[PDB]
Amino acid sequence: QISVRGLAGVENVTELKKNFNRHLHFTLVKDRNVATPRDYYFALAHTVRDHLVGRWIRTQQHYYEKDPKRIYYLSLEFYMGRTLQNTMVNLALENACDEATYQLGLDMEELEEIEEDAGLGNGGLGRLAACFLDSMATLGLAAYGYGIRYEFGIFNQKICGGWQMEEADDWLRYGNPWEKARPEFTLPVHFYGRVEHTSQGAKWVDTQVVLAMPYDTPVPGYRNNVVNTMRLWSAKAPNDFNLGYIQAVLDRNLAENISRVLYPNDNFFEGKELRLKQEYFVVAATLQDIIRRFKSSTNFDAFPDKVAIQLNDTHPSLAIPELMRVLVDLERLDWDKAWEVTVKTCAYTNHTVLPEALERWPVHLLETLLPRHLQIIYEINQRFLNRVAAAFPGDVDRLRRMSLVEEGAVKRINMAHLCIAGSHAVNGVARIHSEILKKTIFKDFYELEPHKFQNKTNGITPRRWLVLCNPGLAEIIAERIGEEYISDLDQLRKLLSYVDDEAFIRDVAKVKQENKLKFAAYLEREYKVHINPNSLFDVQVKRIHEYKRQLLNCLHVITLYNRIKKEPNKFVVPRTVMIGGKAAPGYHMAKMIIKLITAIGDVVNHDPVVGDRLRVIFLENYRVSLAEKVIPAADLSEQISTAGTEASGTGNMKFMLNGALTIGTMDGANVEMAEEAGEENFFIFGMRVEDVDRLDQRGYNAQEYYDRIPELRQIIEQLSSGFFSPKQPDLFKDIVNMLMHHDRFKVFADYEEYVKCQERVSALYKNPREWTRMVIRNIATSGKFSSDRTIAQYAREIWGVEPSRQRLPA
Ligand SMILES: *Cc1c(COP(=O)(O)O)cnc(C)c1O
Repeated sequence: QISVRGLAGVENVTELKKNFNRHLHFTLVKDRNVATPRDYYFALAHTVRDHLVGRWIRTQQHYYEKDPKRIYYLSLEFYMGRTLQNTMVNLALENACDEATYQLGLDMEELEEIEEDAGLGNGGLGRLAACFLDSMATLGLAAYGYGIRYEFGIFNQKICGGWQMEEADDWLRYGNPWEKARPEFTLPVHFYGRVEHTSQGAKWVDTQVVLAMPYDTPVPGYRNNVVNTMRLWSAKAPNDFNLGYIQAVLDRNLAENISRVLYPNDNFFEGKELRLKQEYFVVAATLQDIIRRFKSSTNFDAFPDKVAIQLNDTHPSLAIPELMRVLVDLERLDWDKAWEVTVKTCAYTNHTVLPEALERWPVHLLETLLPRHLQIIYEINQRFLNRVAAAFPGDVDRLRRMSLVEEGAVKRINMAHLCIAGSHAVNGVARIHSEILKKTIFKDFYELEPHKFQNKTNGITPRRWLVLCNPGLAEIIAERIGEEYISDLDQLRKLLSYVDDEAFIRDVAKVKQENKLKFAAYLEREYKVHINPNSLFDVQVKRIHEYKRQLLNCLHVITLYNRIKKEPNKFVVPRTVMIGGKAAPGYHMAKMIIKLITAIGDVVNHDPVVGDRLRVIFLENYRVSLAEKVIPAADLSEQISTAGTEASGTGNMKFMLNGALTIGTMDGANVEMAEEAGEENFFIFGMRVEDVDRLDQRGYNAQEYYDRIPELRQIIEQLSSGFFSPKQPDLFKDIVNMLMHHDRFKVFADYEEYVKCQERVSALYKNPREWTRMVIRNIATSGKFSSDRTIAQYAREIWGVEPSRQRLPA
């Protein structure tokens, strides 16, 4: 069909078809008379999977022979999404499989929709890890993703009566063809117990044991025959466990609950024991696995030369004291030597500055669950503060500010401080975020060790986020500049010379229109809700959170609605406002925001006077698979977090690469995106970080904005009076009260500039040709945001390894 999807060779299409039938028969035990679409999906999945194994085996054999430095990316989240299409794209099998299934009388797209999303992540943090794995494989790095195989990933979101309802994500229900259980590599993990101090060294004894069973998932690089591994641990109770008989067996559930479910919090720390167990479980199993692999390749001096451990935020921070524990207690290295190795091995990436998101574990929890680790942490702190005291003599406050131990109601361990002390590199995920780290939260640490601090702006993989979800766009681009850009996104700059090309302008616009038509259709297919494909698609999809300000978007929507009702026969650019995202189950305000959005839709979508001029739709169950559908269809990308709160954002990059213009604040990566494309080609508005600080010093008083802005006042009064909730007039009292008296995110402060900026957007949309030309200017300069660039920087500036675009013999 299309170029970038590879060749549909005669021999390969024939081979695919027979292997497809082979699996349908021998693997699924079905014939064409009783096979269902799901059976066909699995038959295709196994057929494609077969093509991975050969490459997987030799890639691993290759690393064993050459023994390069290994990169271990530790994360409690990996938001992988679907694997079938991504695998075909990276193996250049898409057209062949498309043809083969066509000849078998099947629609491959229909089959791809059957695959369950692997949702082992909450959002941006987990998705970044997924993009990173893809890029590390594409750049030929000997990298391993290590995490937890949650039985239940992020919950599926159902909207009932306008409210979010959660339901278990039983993603393993029908089985997972992409994972290979490796029970032979099961490792023991210890919990509780006590510390015994003997003649030579301390011993952690009387512990309760849980087994960690690994499951390996292949991670194919883009057309380079490299297939790396993502190893996820599953909790298994030992057999002598708790060994009435029946009860003892049933109580195994206790130990195995460790890998049962993903905590559904985004940018929010919940200090529960189960979560701490998950964090140690992944770290303990991973480190033993890492050391085992190393001992094959006694003098750990070379450990840092053969191993790099990247901590995805502080979630796996226990890797530092655990590594010390193993080196000191088990390998018997002197403290100083062990510490040197640990620091040179570990690197930490911070993904937030929000106080409620930082991990601060109660000492009493670590005391009971991990007694030896607590001792090691105290020793680390003791030695670290001695260093601080020597550098800043007499500065007693600095000592208490930098301590890993926070005093107060209950003593807590600041995991971020632990990570900085035990890592040779600490990085932010966007230039502005990394600067904020050095100027605020980690200022004291930056002053003590400036060399440790770096920036590594986030990125997204152009394979899944362009080629896979937007083949039409990838095609028209390849037509003009070739296919090299897929693994070298910077080449998109060449598209700048086509900004005045009438043919190109027309094609870019045509692809967008086709995507919108396809999405508009999907909305009626699976969700039954009519929308106008000619309207501007205004979308904000991301987790529901106060800092992301879906509420600001809501205020604008209501403003648009009120303006139409005031002057019905006045022309306005038609818009379809789409907002989607999940709210953490225990985040009340977030759940109220979802209700507000659907409530606004209830009024707006049924008002005769509005017609098809304005529609408000809440995209149910936003997840990776849905993102792949809506992003390519978007015209306007909403990235409106309060300046200084969105560490980076990555959804923003996805929209930019897919032909949507961006309306946003100078926050996170938005700053660099505007810088790359040019501010004239971006819709920037609102306070900058400095303005937010100025307002805080003075004191934020929402009442002021309410008193000076009639349109804003009207909206608040509509919310308070029950205009959007007739049966329950005071339904949104909490929202109004928050907005008026304790809005940490200054929604009102950016309201005027936001509405004004939105008017500029509507003005440009009225001129199809110029809107599209600006779009081309965005797509052409999105190259910097490829995770290949990000990973190349991590590789050279932190891990000390050189990326390679060399194909392996397949
Ligand atoms: C990319 C992505 C995110 C991150 O979006 P932001 O707007 O940066 O918060 C969250 N969820 C999903 C499913 C994603 O694909």
